[PDB]
Amino acid sequence: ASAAEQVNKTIIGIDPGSGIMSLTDKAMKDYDLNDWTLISASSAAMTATLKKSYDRKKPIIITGWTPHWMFSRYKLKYLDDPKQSYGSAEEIHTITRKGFSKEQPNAAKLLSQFKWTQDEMGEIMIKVEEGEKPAKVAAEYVNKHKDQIAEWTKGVQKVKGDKINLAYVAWDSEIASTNVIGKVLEDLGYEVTLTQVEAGPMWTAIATGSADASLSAWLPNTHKAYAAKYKGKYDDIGTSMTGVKMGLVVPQYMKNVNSIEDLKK
Ligand SMILES: C[As+](C)(C)CC(=O)[O-]
Repeated sequence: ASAAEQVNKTIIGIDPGSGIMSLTDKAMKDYDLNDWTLISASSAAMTATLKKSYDRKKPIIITGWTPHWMFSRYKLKYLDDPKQSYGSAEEIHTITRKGFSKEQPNAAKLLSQFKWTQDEMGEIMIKVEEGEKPAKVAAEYVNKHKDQIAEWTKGVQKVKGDKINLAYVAWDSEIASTNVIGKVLEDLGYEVTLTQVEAGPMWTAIATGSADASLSAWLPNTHKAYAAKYKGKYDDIGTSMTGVKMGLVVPQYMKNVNSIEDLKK
């Protein structure tokens, strides 16, 4: 039976303002999936549905990305994207309000040097998903990764309670990044605020300056329209991760579903 029959031509998505959802809308146009439906939801509802479907070995298609804990807990695959609708060579960037590195060159320089791998981010995501509190897990991380933190803080000095406001979107990945770097800041002496906001407001907050920095930029593909819209109005000072991926994801037990093209059948 055909992917469209298996899932009733429905794809499970996340928050409507995210670029993955925008990129999935493009792919549906690109591959002529014109009678298909994309359900808007959220990160937590998407994985709850995946879990419910997977536990019953029922077919599902989700808007998925890596780094994500769901790939270590379940056997998943990306559908081949021959048209490259989701693009290529995606990274995760560290952005700030414009001229933030002129005010607090010490904080900027740290953010600039923050980087890490998928497996590493995953250590945090797994525990957070298991119900542990992200500040607590972030503490465990920074102790356990002594050699790494040192790399981040090469040339970085303590402080006297200097305020820094980190905006972030509650994707599982960005929860981890923000909390980890959150900790490394609070140890350096900063008074740290974390402001949760949705995807567009996150960018609007950096570009207007209602927040200082964010670890939540996925570039150049995922957040292309937000970057374009606010070109000139923020600084891009870091790449925390490369090789990251986004697209349509299915459980491996859907053996006959392997490409977005299979959804046309
Ligand atoms: C690939 As994610 C859900 C971490 C970022 C976005 O805007 O879609």
